[PDB]
Amino acid sequence: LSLSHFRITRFQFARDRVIGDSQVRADDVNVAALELVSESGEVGLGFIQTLFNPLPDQQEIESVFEHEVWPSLKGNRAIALVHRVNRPRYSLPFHEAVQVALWDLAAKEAGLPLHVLLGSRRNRVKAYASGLDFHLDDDAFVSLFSHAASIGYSAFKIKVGHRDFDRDLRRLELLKTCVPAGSKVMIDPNEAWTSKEALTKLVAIREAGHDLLWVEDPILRHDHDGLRTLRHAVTWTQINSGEYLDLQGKRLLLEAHAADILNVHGQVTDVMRIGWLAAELGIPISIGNTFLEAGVHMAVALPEVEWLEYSFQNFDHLVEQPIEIRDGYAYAPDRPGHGLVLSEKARGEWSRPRRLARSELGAAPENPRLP
Amino acid sequence: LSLSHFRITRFQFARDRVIGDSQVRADDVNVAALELVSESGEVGLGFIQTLFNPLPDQQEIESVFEHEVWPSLKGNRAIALVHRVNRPRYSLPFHEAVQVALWDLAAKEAGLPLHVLLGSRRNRVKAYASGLDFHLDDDAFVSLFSHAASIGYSAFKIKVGHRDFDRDLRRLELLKTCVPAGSKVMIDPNEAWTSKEALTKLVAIREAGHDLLWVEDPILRHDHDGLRTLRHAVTWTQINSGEYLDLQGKRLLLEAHAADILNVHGQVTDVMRIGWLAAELGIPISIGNTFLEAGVHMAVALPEVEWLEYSFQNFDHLVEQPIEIRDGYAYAPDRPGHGLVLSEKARGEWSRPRRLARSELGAAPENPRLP
Amino acid sequence: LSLSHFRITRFQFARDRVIGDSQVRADDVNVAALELVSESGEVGLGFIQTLFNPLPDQQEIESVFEHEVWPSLKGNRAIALVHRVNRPRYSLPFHEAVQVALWDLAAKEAGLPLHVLLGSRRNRVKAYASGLDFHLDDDAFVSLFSHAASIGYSAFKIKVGHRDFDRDLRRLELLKTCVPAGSKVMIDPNEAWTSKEALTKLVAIREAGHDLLWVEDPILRHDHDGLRTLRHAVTWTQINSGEYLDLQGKRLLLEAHAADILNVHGQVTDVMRIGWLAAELGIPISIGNTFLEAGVHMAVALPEVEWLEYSFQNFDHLVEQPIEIRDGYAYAPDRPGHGLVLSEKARGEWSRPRRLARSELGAAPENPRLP
Amino acid sequence: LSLSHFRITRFQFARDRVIGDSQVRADDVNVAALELVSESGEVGLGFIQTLFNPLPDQQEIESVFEHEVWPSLKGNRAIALVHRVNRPRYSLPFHEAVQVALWDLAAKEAGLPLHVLLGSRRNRVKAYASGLDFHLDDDAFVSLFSHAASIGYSAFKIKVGHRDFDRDLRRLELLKTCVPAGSKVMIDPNEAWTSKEALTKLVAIREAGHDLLWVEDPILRHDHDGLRTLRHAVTWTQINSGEYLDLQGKRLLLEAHAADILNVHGQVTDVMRIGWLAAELGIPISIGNTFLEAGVHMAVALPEVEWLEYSFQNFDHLVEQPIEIRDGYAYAPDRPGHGLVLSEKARGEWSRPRRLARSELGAAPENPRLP
Repeated sequence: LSLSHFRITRFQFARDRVIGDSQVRADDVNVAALELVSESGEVGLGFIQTLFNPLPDQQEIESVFEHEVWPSLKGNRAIALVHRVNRPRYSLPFHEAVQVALWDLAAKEAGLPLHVLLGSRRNRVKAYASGLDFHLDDDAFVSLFSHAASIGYSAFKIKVGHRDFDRDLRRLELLKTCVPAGSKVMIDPNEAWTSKEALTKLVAIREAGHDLLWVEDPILRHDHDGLRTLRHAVTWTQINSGEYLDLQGKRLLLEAHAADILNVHGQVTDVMRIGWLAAELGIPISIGNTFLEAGVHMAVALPEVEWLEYSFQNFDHLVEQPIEIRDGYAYAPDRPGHGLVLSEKARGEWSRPRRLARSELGAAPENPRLP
Repeated sequence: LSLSHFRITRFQFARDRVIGDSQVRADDVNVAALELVSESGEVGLGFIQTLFNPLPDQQEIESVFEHEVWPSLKGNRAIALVHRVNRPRYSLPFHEAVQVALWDLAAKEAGLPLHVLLGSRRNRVKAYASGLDFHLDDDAFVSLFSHAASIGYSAFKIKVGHRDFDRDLRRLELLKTCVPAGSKVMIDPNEAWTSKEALTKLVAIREAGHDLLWVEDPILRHDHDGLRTLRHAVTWTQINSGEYLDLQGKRLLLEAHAADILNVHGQVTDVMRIGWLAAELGIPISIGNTFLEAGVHMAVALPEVEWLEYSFQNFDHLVEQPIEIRDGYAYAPDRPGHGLVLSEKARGEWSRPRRLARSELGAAPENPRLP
Repeated sequence: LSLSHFRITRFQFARDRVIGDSQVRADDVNVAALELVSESGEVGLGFIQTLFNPLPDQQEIESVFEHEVWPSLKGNRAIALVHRVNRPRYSLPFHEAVQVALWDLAAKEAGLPLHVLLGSRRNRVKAYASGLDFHLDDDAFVSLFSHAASIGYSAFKIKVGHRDFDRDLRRLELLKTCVPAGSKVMIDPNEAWTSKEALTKLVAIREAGHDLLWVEDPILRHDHDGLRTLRHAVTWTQINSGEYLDLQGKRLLLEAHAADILNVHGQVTDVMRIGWLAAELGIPISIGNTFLEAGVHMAVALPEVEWLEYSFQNFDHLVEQPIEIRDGYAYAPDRPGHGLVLSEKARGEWSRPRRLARSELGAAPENPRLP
Repeated sequence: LSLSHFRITRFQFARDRVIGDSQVRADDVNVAALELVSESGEVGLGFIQTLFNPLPDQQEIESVFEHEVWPSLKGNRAIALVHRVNRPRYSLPFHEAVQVALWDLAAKEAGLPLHVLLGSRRNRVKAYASGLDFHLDDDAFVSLFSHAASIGYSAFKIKVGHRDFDRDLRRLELLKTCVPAGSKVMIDPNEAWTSKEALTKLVAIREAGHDLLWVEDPILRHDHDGLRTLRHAVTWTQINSGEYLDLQGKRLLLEAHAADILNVHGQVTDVMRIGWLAAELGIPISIGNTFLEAGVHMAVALPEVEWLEYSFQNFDHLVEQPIEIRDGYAYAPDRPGHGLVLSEKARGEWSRPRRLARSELGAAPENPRLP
């Protein structure tokens, strides 16, 4: 049942809309599937995504993985490797993909859905609709958020942090015109604000009649004194923090008492470890965007998690069956592994081994998750 | 592959020697074997041990385990249960036994030795000879320690904390006459000292020419300021701390910066969680007594563990084959699970379903581990 | 006048209503009377209550008490034992019962009511009505709380912490419809909330027009940073804390500045010690449920205590004369001891030496304290 | 059994030697016996002592005690009064005398020796010989200390803090010539040093080959930072602290982590409260001078007390029988109360109802406790 081969499939495609935030803009997707094959024939899958730069050539990815990570994986059992404790003491972002593929494989080989292996007692979590909408025209924004309300979301996150605060207030007013009354709202400035500026903006927003569930990453993530000041003064909403931090960083953030809520992503093993610590500390956790909603399994398995981020990205064509989200709940499936299996049709039509210029990308894959 | 039945066998027998420390005295053993059976026929074994008071009857242990623990286990997969993160928020000491039986079962069902499943890259740890010797007479003290040195032990731990400090010193003098020069020495006052008394005695022990590898639990476990003062000023040896503490308590001990080394026992899931944490923090860990050296599996899997306690107890008769210790190294076996299996012979001879008075226990099981 | 014998009488009976909170549900009572007899013939009484599991057999209780606690009591005077200072350095919960029985005996033998021996200058304390009502149907809830108002309570505590915050708001609205205007109100989430969630819920409750005297145990009791944050931000009500903590824990809670009010129960000796410390620190104390309102004596004797919890439990049949509560005041009686003497009729009709299944309990004792 | 009358007898007499320390000088004694009488005929005795200034006339002491203390005592039971917790929020030093008389009475009325009532499990404590010797000439210094060593003392305390540090050293040299090798030595600078001066002198004392058991009040009592610096750096002896502090002040001293040992005197109720606290914290306690060794009862009842001061004062004539000290052990007697009863002979000979000038005091009561 030990690991024998690995497989890298490179993708590089146009998005159906511009995504981004106060700091960043993207109209393409750069992602490679990492498949880890054991000698029982079972395959684990995870995703190597780059956010600002495209991936190098399929071949460059394969050579770096072979040299840097493959020696520590070959001939070992997935379920052993995921338990390893290493002392603190990569050329490409492999850390997340490896953990997702290793646990997918470990679950399949134990003959279980990932969440059950993760100790879950439930199979679902609330999902909130997240627009990544900072660059969206006013028309595209209502269109996305009224689609989300159509199909049963009751919680909505928008991007703020405009140089002109009136643009943030306008986006919140626009949002109120397209969702049912008493929907839950989050804002994400993505570090656009300094601490007292965050706080006076939160006051103004409250005074304008907008009730927030949480504000996410409002300021420089290293500004612990400022985050504490927010935590202490903002008695009407939650300060959600931890973007851009690694495991060590999340842990340090916790020691500094700098978050009402800790946000995390899909590093399966890091997430279950930080999720143990947070449960002990009495800190809740939110799961942000994970590629193809793999993080559904940690979301349903940790007890301090009530929310999972969904962003309507045009990704589903890459897999046989995507994660079910129905009436604002995400469902961890009853299939083995994390339930995501790469689409063979997709690996044929969409594979791009060779790094392209952006103008060379062609039409976006269609996005049935949007109108 | 799910859990379907449990089995309790109570034991109660005399020791071959008086064991104890500055606080406590014992010449008998109260332990029950817990077997957790899965639908697959595989069994996980753990040990329910009481140290201060004897166990109730077999049927009492059973009924309590059935009423209060079994509902959360029944119908479930061992490998699923062990990953569960529960929120913080027993009538008998089932907590370590359940974790040991559950990981014994999970490893079996995965076809692995426990330590391999726990992520290990090696199969042995240094073992030190621990006498639990406070109430032992001088002749028996030298006998146990000469024996240990003759079979290849090179590190030795003695109990101290006598009202008359010359007793502590005579004992270290006594230890020196029976072990090779250059041997590692640890002392264990088991909280008999206050902080400055502890420090002055450590100074006197040094000046008398005894080099200590560590001093373990020198003072009241909750005296964090005293432990810090000891950490900062005792520059010639290590302050080993953490006894009597549960997982939340050990985490607080680390948060108080109150241990040079953290001692732990055999709660597999807890030890691997605090072991991940200690590793992030750079705190070494030692493993104390676990029933039949089950903890050898965590000891070899944790990078920051260098030592395991061995105490020459008369327990080996209870299982088919004990953990091997050869030349002061304890070996994690290449057998499925933790490698311990209950002896059906001993299950018949030594079962004691009814709680007995000390005087009814008859002869001590022979201890081939001592002369 | 020294202690000669002890007597254990086991009870196991159905309640008249379901009790509980956001964490726990109970429809039965598991309790044993502990009687400590001196050679003057005077008897001290206290209660061994288990909350989640039933008691073992009368005989199991007697054997454990004889082995574990009885050696430290036999041949000693109650008034000496209650003064003992032990250094930190049981199979059943005996700690509280022993302290209550020892002080009852010491008071009788000094020829005094317990509170006078405790140094009281008054004989009464305000009592608040506490529903333990989390599981109660809407009809049973108004019925209990309008009965409490009928007979002169002016302060009322309800259980909150529903997953759906609207259920907590509804319970507060229901409560307002059945008590006089300007009654005092407390809420008890029993750790259901995380810190910023507690605070936004407290804000919402205030904004809805509900004025609270205190919120009790709103979050994980170990979350000192969160409790401080509540203490600092919640300027309109008090944060009452200390449930699930022992003496050491209450003391540590105080050092952390983590309570506006410390809640305690009936460990007589621990309570007078923590009550000295709290008086020095300027922290007030509330007395929670004590079995049969024994804690009335510490409540009236400590100067920093203004409130005692009463929960309308069906317990009175067990004693000759229960503690008087008249027009929202609890009265410490002018009888010797704590004034509670076991009913001989009750010891005959209601004794249950042998642990029963829940279906075997028969009708609840009648509850004259409710309609 | 309630209090009905009080009695004051003033004494004023010369000392048989000059006593004192680096701050203060005395050759007389001002003390009044306070007797508290109950309706039962039993009497409690305590001593009103002034150290810096003489007492006013008998009738003045009486009138003040009557006006300002007696209203809170009259009509009450001693055993009730001693348990009172008062809220923090005298014209003469009545506080220790009242507590000593009250516990003397409570123990009598309960038919117990004080120490038994205070929870003791043993009846003796080590006593050390304390010279109060700063102003004593060399010949008298050796005389007092040889005498002490000849009757079985093995620990010795001397005053230091001379402007000329060679005086301190000569005195330790002098002490060494008259006591057996291996004797315990303590020094008492009584605040004459600053922190770093204290530390450098302790280094020099060590290097000169004098091993100290403790240094008591080396520096200004409010210099917490200096006391901490001394705690952390003086690894070869103990910093004994707490003189001149009241109960709130001693609690703050412990909260500042500013004492290796806490010295206390004879305020029974306060000493048992800080003794419970010190025990929770792991801080040892020593008992200093109490009038006629009354504090022997607390010294034997507290687990963390190992030493009591004895200072060879000419006081024994005032009571029928003094506390026994035999071979450096002070014994708590098996008599009711604290065991001290005022001598009716001395009450006649030595009564001095009118405050006298030093020159009118006549001959010193003979001191059989010195040669």
